[PDB]
Amino acid sequence: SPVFQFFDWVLRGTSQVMFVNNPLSGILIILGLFIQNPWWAISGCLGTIMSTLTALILSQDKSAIAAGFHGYNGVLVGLLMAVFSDKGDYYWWLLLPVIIMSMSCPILSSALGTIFSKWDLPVFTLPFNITVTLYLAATGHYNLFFPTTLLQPASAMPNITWSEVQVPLLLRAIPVGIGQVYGCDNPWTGGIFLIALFISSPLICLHAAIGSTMGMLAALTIATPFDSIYFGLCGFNSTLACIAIGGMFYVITWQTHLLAIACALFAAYLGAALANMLSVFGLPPCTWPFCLSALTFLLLTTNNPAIYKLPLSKVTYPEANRIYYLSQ
Amino acid sequence: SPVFQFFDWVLRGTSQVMFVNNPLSGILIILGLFIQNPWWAISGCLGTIMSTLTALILSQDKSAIAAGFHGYNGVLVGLLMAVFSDKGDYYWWLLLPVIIMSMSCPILSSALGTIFSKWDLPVFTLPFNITVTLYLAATGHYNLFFPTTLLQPASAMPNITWSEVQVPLLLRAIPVGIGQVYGCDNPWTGGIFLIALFISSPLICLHAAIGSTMGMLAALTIATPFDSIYFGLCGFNSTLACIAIGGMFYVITWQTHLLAIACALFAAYLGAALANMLSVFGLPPCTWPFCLSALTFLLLTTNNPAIYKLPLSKVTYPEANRIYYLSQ
Amino acid sequence: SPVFQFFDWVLRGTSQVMFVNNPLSGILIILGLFIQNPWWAISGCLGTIMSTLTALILSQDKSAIAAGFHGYNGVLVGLLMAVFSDKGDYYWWLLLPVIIMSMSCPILSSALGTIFSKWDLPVFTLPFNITVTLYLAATGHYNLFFPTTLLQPASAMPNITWSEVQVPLLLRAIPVGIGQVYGCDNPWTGGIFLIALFISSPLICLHAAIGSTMGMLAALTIATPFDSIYFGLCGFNSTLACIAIGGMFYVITWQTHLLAIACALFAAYLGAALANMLSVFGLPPCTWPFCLSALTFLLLTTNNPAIYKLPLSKVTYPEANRIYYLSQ
Ligand SMILES: CC(=O)Nc1ccc(NC(=O)c2ccc(C(C)=O)o2)cc1
Ligand SMILES: CC(=O)Nc1ccc(NC(=O)c2ccc(C(C)=O)o2)cc1
Ligand SMILES: CC(=O)Nc1ccc(NC(=O)c2ccc(C(C)=O)o2)cc1
Ligand SMILES: CC(=O)Nc1ccc(NC(=O)c2ccc(C(C)=O)o2)cc1
Ligand SMILES: CC(=O)Nc1ccc(NC(=O)c2ccc(C(C)=O)o2)cc1
Ligand SMILES: CC(=O)Nc1ccc(NC(=O)c2ccc(C(C)=O)o2)cc1
Repeated sequence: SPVFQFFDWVLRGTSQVMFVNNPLSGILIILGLFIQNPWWAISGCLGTIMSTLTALILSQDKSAIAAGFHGYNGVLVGLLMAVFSDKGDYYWWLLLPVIIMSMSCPILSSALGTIFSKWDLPVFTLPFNITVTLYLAATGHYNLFFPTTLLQPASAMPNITWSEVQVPLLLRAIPVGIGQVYGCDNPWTGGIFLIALFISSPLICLHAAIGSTMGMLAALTIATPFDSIYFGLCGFNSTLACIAIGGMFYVITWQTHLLAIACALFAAYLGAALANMLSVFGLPPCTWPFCLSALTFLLLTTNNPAIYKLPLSKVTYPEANRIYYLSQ
Repeated sequence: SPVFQFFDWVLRGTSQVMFVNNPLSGILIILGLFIQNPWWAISGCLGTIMSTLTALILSQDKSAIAAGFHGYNGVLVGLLMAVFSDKGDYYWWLLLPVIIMSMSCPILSSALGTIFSKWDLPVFTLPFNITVTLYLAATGHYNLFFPTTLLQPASAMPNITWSEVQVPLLLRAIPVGIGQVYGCDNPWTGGIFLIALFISSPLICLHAAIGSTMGMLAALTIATPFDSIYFGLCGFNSTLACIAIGGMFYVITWQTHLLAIACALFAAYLGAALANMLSVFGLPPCTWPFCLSALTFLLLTTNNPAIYKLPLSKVTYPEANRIYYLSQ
Repeated sequence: SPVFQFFDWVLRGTSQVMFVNNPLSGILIILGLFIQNPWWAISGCLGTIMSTLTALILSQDKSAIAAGFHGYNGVLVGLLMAVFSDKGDYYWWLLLPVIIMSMSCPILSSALGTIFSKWDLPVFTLPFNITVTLYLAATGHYNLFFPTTLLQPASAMPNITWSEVQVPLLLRAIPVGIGQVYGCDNPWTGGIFLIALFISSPLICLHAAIGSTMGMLAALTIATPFDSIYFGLCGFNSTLACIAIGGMFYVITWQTHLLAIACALFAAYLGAALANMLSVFGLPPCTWPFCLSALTFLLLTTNNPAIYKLPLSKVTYPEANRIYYLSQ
């Protein structure tokens, strides 16, 4: 049935946010979002629905829609409309900007796909980043219709007392970090995301956890305030980068594992940098550092035979990628 | 006569600002600029003269100069030197920065032409945007020689009373929007621009009017203050985008008409976004949103046979483009 | 001996900052840095050591390492860690960020090398600019570990009294300008840099001096405060641009000499522009204008046979380049 096929496409799209392609993973992600906030989940699901539908509308590639490569940007768009809204939860007028920007996502996903086709690089979350930055800059904190949360630059020296760091909460920053990929902050939605990643590919889960831990640790090395690390606002740019470089767009080897860790460090430090730069505009560093760091690590040309950049036409999940590479 | 040939080249250049190639259209545009401000028109005409002359100087392509593709950036440069100047009208020292930056325009127009040659995209107004942003950032509001008008970010919630909107002035925002392509604000110079566009291609006029109206309407959907919409500071990024996607760089079809309308919406919202971001630097969103939106709509790859991206070597005006396409 | 080979590679790397490839030039540059500040020189030398070492680590090209194209970014990174540090000289904890960012430089140098390979353009200092901007934005002035010097935008009209300009100091801005390529401010380290450039290629020295003078003069045309020009914060973006366009990446001709002067003007004005824009973030215009101006002048396509863009595989120094061109 066409309706069932479209629903399958929309679940897969949700999943593609943590680099997974599995309807069960998508349904678990939706369950976790319902655990966090029903309003956020409704906005995100509507966003991915509109993104996929307009992907079909503008005669896009059927395989890309069927694999969810046109619905992962929309779900994030809806979620961070619902996160960076000052009007409070269940503000139904916020759905209209979700409509417009979700329809706008595939246009960017195709234009940037044409730009990044020469060098064979994925668009990543760049269509989303552009769309949500456009929204949060066009509106800002001072609308009468769709205001946003006020983000301000640091103007005083932070007070960090290292003798009162909560190590248990610091370790809790790992599951919370895997859940800020969607902007959620509940530890249990993070655990649900871990399970959803594991049911598809265990190596994706391992890289996500190690990247979140590594983004935490990189945040502690520049005296980032403890409140953020606990929420994960430090961890997420690192999870996506680690999953990207570990086994998704390379072949998994120990050299590539170390390169993924290095990309996680670069993503964390670039997260701090872009969070301090984009804050003057009133904008958050919403998955820009992941995009830039993982693009600059995927463009790396090295003579090491172990670091092999897989063609984009043969990327499903790290285990299948590894088997494909040893087969050839 | 070489002098007459150069004058013909300079008139055509002026016209190329609203996507038209006709000396009569150029002379009508110059007449409209004289209606608005003799000082602004003098600065802009000198800017396009220098841009064309330095295009000949740096051994650029003869056809591009003869068709005005090297004088449209300069005229805008001169005009927005004369608009964003705090020293008042008839400040003769402002001509020297016009000299320098107009000479700088073709260099960018060729460099970005080489960058955008692989994907077959026009440079658009990017050489101008870079040049005028460079000027207005290098000087700013606090020089002793060439100060600029102070642009500040929003710091208070605007007071919009929808019961006192001037609908007649709101509809007047359409001709005013077609005149802010040159930075002018007189309704009658807008009407002169409409006539100049119509004498060449009626479809360009239709797309310009519909894009200005659409940029207006998109501005009203984010509670943009009424004073700006009336001036058109909302309308212009949409006119150029609509003319671009309607019949200039595509073949005119109903699908392409709807895509041009969508590009107009994207240009308007990106205009709001970049006007709120670039304001912190003290810079205006001078035709950046048109460039970005129309590039991201011209890079779109779709399977729909009706959306055909014309080769850049066969783009004159939408009617000729349509006849060329049906001929082949 | 491998140790001697690595030391030779590291000296050459230092030199490549002023577009020179000569171990004697490198040792003279290190001597000049020791004249300026032993702490800055230690940080910069450690930075280039780490950059070269990680270039070998990530299986990069042997010829590029042996010619120093992977150590020039690191030395600048270390130097401007030591310049933009608020903790004072001999703050040993600053070495760790130097480690991390110097290791990060070759990754960007390879990624951007792959991007700029299609159009045959050099990466320039872009890997460095990205790395140091990332550092100075991630930390800023308000850390507890690695604070930076506070940079603020202009908020009042500067008071310039042209009747009390120090012409001798103004002329001293030329050697000081050739020394701000490394962030040093001593006139004598500038003279040592002049000698180091001359021992390799006199034409590099001539272009550097003329570019520094031209950046000075371009700074005086926009009422730049006299204190900066004396330090050279105006001169350096122009020296590198002039050396780039004169004889390094083109064949030296009078037309190309004038084009190099024009690139110096563009670099100076873009230096002012980016110094006023990036200041709101708290960031300096650390060799961004040189990169952008010289890229936009190296992408220029002109019909003039005298302006010949040399293939990147045959660029050693302007005299050898000229002899190579006349040979073919
Ligand atoms: C020929 C070609 O480009 N194919 C191709 C294009 C794009 C992608 N991208 C992804 O799977 C993807 C994009 C973004 C993300 C995330 C989680 O950020 O994941 C795969 C294959
Ligand atoms: C002082 C300051 O900037 N705090 C601050 C730091 C980071 C962010 N960004 C996010 O929370 C965020 C959440 C989710 C995302 C996604 C899904 O891309 O991005 C906001 C505020
Ligand atoms: C081979 C090739 O690129 N030819 C080619 C290059 C550039 C253009 N551009 C234009 O006509 C143009 C540029 C900018 C604008 C406006 C009004 O913004 O209009 C056409 C043909
Ligand atoms: C608060 C605020 O930013 N107001 C504001 C909004 C928009 C502009 N931009 C322009 O007026 C403009 C005029 C003409 C152009 C062209 C020819 O590109 O660009 C200035 C100030
Ligand atoms: C095939 C190819 O790209 N070869 C190639 C690549 C890069 C360079 N770059 C340089 O020498 C260089 C880079 C940066 C600088 C400075 C002082 O900024 O100088 C030469 C040749
Ligand atoms: C008000 C203001 O911005 N002053 C200001 C102007 C310019 C700079 N930039 C530099 O000093 C600099 C030094 C060395 C470099 C290199 C090696 O790239 O870049 C800092 C402060």
